[PDB]
Amino acid sequence: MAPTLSEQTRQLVRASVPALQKHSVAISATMYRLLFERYPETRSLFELPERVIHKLASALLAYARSIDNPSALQAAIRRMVLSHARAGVQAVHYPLVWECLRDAIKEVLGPDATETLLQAWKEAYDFLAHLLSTKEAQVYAVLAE
Amino acid sequence: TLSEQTRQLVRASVPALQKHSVAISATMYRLLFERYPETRSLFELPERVIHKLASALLAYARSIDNPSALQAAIRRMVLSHARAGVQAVHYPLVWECLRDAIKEVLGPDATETLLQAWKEAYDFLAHLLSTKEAQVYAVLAE
Ligand code: HEM
Ligand code: HEM
Ligand SMILES: [Cu+2]
Ligand SMILES: [Cu+2]
Repeated sequence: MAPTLSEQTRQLVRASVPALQKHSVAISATMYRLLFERYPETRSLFELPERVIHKLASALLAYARSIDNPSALQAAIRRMVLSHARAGVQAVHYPLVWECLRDAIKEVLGPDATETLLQAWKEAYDFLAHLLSTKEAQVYAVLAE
Repeated sequence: TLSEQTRQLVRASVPALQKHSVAISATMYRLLFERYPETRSLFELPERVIHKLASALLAYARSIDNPSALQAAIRRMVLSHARAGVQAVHYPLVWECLRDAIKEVLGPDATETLLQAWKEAYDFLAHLLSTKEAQVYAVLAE
């Protein structure tokens, strides 16, 4: 549960909320298409890919709106954990989805996807990823026995 | 564990479930909708879940003699229940609706010894599900 959210990360993530209000669906859909074509093993995980795309778009927006208080997203984090565990999402998938999410941001935001903004979102992603993946491992261990 | 008599009756129910499980599951959802409106919050995709429960009833009866072939399906049920917020106190409510759906779909075949066998079979599965959901709930608190 180690990683953290620096002051600069929070400021830049907070500032992208206007772009996410307009483009989070484009970012989420583009992210999933890059994942579909770069890592075909993962397509077996998505029962309803269209529905998940709009859920992730909302989560990105909500997460950016609450980057100063991540604990206010406890219920939504719970949903993500149990959805992932239901589908068999694994710890090693998280680098792949970041790779596709980085390039989704680079594509949709065009010039506004500066390297500082991408580094802020990488840290915000790594925080959320480390929290989701560790709680999922715990849930897996409980259902094994 | 389940008595020999209720396992013979669950086995005898497989023909009814291969033809009517959808009707039983749909009627059971429609009854739950009208009798306990607080639960409608829990269902995001009611149509899809009706068909998933129908297939789970059929699979449960078809392997009533070793519920371990349902290990993957039980996992899915447990994680979907946790994700939706299903509680131990909900299981009596869905039994009353499943019993009345069996009564309605099986008609005269839904005698009281058949319904008693399904009460025992449901209670076994509900116990297995709800205890695993409590363990999952406890870890989400950490
Ligand atoms: C920080 C990283 C991630 C975030 C923020 C995120 C976000 C979400 C959200 C909000 C949902 C919908 C949950 C719901 O409300 O039902 C979801 C579901 C899903 N995600 Fe992700 N996710 C992440 C990582 C991943 C990874 C690494 C994979 C690997 C393939 C993945 C694949 C899936 C699948 C298959 C589902 C649907 C599972 C189900 O509904 O049963 N996600 N995710
Ligand atoms: C022995 C009892 C039960 C059985 C056999 C059963 C069966 C199932 C199955 C097969 C699913 C879908 C699994 C999947 O998503 O792949 C499901 C989900 C669900 N069940 Fe039940 N269930 C039981 C008890 C209950 C109870 C008591 C409630 C209380 C309202 C309930 C409400 C729900 C809801 C809301 C979902 C959807 C969860 C989601 O989609 O995230 N279930 N159940
Ligand atoms: Cu769409
Ligand atoms: Cu139907």
